[PDB]
Amino acid sequence: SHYTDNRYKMMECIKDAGRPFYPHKFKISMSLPAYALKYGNVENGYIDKDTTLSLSGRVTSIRSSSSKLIFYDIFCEEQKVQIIANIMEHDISTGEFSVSHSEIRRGDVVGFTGFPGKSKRGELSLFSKSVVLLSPCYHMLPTAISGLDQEVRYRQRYLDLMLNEESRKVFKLRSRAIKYIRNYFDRLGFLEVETPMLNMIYGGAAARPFITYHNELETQLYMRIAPELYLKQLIVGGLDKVYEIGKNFRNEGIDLTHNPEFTAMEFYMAYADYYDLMDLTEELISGLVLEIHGSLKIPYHPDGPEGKCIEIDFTTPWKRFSFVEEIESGLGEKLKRPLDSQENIDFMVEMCEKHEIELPHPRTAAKLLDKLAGHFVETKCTNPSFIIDHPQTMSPLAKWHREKPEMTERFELFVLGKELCNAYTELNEPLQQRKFFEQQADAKASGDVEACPIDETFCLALEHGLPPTGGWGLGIDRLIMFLADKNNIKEVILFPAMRN
Amino acid sequence: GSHYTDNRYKMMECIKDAGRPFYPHKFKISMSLPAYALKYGNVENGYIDKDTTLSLSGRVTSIRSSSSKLIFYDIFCEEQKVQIIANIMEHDISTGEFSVSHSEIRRGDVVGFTGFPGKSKRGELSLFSKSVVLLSPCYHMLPTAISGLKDQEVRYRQRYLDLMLNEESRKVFKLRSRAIKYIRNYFDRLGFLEVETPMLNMIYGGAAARPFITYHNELETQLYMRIAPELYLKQLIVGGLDKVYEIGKNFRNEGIDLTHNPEFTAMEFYMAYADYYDLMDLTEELISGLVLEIHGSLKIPYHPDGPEGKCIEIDFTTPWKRFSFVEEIESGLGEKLKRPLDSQENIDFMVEMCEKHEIELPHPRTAAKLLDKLAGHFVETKCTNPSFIIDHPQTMSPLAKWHREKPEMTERFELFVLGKELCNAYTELNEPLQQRKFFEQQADAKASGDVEACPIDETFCLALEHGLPPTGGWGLGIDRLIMFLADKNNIKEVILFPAMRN
Ligand SMILES: C[C@H]1CCC[C@H](C[C@H]2Cc3cc(O)cc(O)c3C(=O)O2)O1
Ligand SMILES: C[C@H]1CCC[C@H](C[C@H]2Cc3cc(O)cc(O)c3C(=O)O2)O1
Ligand SMILES: N[C@@H](CCCC[NH3+])C(=O)O
Ligand SMILES: N[C@@H](CCCC[NH3+])C(=O)O
Repeated sequence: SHYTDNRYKMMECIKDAGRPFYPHKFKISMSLPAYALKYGNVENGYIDKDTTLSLSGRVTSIRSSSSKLIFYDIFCEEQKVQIIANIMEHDISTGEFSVSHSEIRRGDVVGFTGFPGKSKRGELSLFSKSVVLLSPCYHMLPTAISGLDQEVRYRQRYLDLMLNEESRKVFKLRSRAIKYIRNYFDRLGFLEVETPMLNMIYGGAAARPFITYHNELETQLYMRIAPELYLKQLIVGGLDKVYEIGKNFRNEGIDLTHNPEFTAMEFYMAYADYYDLMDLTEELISGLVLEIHGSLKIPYHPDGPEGKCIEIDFTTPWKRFSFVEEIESGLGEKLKRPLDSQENIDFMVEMCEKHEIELPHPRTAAKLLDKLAGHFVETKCTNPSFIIDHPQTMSPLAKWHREKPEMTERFELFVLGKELCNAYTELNEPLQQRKFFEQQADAKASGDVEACPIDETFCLALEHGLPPTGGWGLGIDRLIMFLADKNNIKEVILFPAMRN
Repeated sequence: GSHYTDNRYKMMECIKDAGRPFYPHKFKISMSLPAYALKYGNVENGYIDKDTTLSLSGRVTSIRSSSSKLIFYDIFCEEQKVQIIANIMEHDISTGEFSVSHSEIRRGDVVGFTGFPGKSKRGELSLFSKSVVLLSPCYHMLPTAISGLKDQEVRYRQRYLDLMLNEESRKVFKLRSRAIKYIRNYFDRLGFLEVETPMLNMIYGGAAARPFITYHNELETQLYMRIAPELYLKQLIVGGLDKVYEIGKNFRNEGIDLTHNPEFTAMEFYMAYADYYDLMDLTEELISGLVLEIHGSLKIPYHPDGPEGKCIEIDFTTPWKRFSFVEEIESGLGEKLKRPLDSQENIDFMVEMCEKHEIELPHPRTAAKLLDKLAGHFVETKCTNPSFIIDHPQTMSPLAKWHREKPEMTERFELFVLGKELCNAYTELNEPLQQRKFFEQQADAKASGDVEACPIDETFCLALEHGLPPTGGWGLGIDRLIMFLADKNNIKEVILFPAMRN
């Protein structure tokens, strides 16, 4: 607009007039919090002309009460400080009073020097002697996010962070929560590792990958969909307890709970099974909730702050729902065995139509089972609840159930119908594992884009002996959503993927 | 030529069909092997507590026998070895015949044992076992050490073998964890906030590197993997977060060698109201303190040619030498560069200089790439101890603020150690007019064939138009820092799964 062109013209006039133009360094006397923590309990009207302090922040308010007085609010590091600029106090060596202040606009980052104290009304203030424009804002900013549509908050995240305290709070909470989680596992003697995000062969999750290419090696590559296959090789290597926190990359759908890159944690624990992992998940998550909120019952608004509120209860232990048993309890009928037979496939198709459940493609036993548990089970998980004992056909890297035929020692954690955790007793028998890979390879051949190719390097690693192991993954972003009561993953990711 | 793996598959089939233990789901250990040694490592020779039954587990590193009645194992777990003494008179027959139980065990198997704690008469910390369980067999005949491998490339391609046999490799990755924690703590204590910015970018930028290209099908849009987080991190300072850092992977689609892996771990931080003078001071305090933490002093060994070859000492005592970019080139040439540095007269001059001193000519022959080539020849070669090369020309520093005293230069530094780049930092450019102009010049170089030059990023220019406060920013190559702390001359030693050819 004209505001931007005029600002560029102003800065040109300032550069040519020998006046301060983007100064390289401004030495602040102290932070704005610190200034408030030192002078916040002074008597009203107190000043100290024996002390000169330099302060800086972004201008949020300019009010010229008269020709001799200008009131500024600056803001920085979560603290507001008022500046009172009296013409009688102005340092004429920096320019005439009207000139110096004529160059300051709301939104500018600026520095003031002056004397500390509080005003007569009692508001913490600096009684400024000069003003330095450090970095002008070339755009007319709104007062609050109300003056922006609200997808600007996602596409220009600096504007959300500059005007909206609620958003700064979410990302501070995100860091506090990841700190808590690392500590939890560091205390247990885990070793944090990093495994490749560029893979020759992708695997470890049910997802379509991103495809790329390395020009000097002349080979196609994939971004990792999960670190699982590498992490387990470190247990073969004897590291005993490892974890990784980083990005996965999945090339599929974007919605309220899906962003193409998302932060995941995986850990592998030699000699655990999935029963140890349940106890561990409850201890980790209830403790973090308690740490963050001060109690285990926390509000959650699925439709935003003026919509209905749900109170999620994280009190332990959590409800277990057996995968197949609860589907058959919803159906009033038993699935057909073997679970992956054509008869069962047909029966599940028929039940999905009967219960108005969108059919998947292909109509693999695994995808159909997913649809039925999406309908009959994932809908009962308002409080954190474990969905346990997933069928083998949908769990190619999960070890078989020691007692239930066709099942595995797997669990998923759901909160308010949304997946948070996925874990199992790790499959460590190479023969079965190869066969489950081949069934995956054939499903990919039959239209399952989310099916992974065989990874011979992983089979060879299992042939060197994976000790009995429990492994586990957590979608960190979705965890932040519950901890910060957002219902859109875009709220808990700084620069989410936006359509252009 | 190796029936060992076939027979082991056959052995395990027999076991499965005979109803014998076959890959038990859960083996509950009484304690870890390190806890065991802590509890019992000081008992007398010949001590045995037959009132205490314990379950231990580890990988078998050794099987020896004196009779058909007495078998000696060594098991290893969590950095500790414990001897298992299996006497037939103690053998629990409900688990099977003694000879049958132990003929299923091979060196390399993950196995559990149950028995009585104590020490052999010769004084070895031992469990006197009553049973053995095969938890996870090893189908391959293992070497005793990484010396028994066919090639040492096996250590990178099958890193589980390296970790299994070689304490030295295990120590490297513990040192890597320890150093990263130290670094996080240093910045957490300064009030920094850790952030995560996108590794999928619609527009790559923030470094001189060639990107990987990809595609998101639902968005139907081409994407780049990030070469650096710098342009998103600076937006967060515009945002007012004041002090941010990010520790994560960068992806660069270029050459692989001793100091370059296509993905590597970098740290970037941005500090409102710092300049590069502040950043040099912080670099010195952070890096020297970390070095002291690991090594107990500031003078540490390095073997650029291996552990039996020559050993040099790297001196981290502060303050570190400063080399001025253009001056040090000119002292090594014996004459001055032409001004402006980016003029055709100076491009031509610099071509004459690379040919005279037999410096491999860059392509394309941009002023920046020519100047980089001279610096790498005349300046980086002097950086044995940690040293700052400072005040880089603007033509090679599109995101660095102009130098407050030296025309054509910027307020930038790179940290070199043993001639390898460890850090890159500058007073950040926050003036949108010039930033746009240097962006257009980068697109001009990218057009002449400079695969390192980045295209203009309009989202970032618009961010700077909202006011980036004076700021200092900084990047650290963490893999290369570990190379120096751990004394490795190959980046493959400090990355668990490095990129390997076919
Ligand atoms: C690592 C796993 C553990 C299971 C919960 C969670 C699932 C995961 C699925 C997923 C897929 C995808 O394409 C994009 C996403 O943001 C997510 C996510 O947040 O969560 O993460
Ligand atoms: C973030 C930066 C700051 C300067 C040091 C270091 C440079 C970086 C260059 C680089 C390029 C590349 O293609 C592969 C690599 O492993 C590296 C590396 O380790 O170091 O990291
Ligand atoms: N790879 C799994 C997480 C770990 C499952 C247990 N090994 C996922 O992406 O969902
Ligand atoms: N982006 C730089 C590091 C930060 C430079 C200061 N902004 C690099 O990758 O080398």
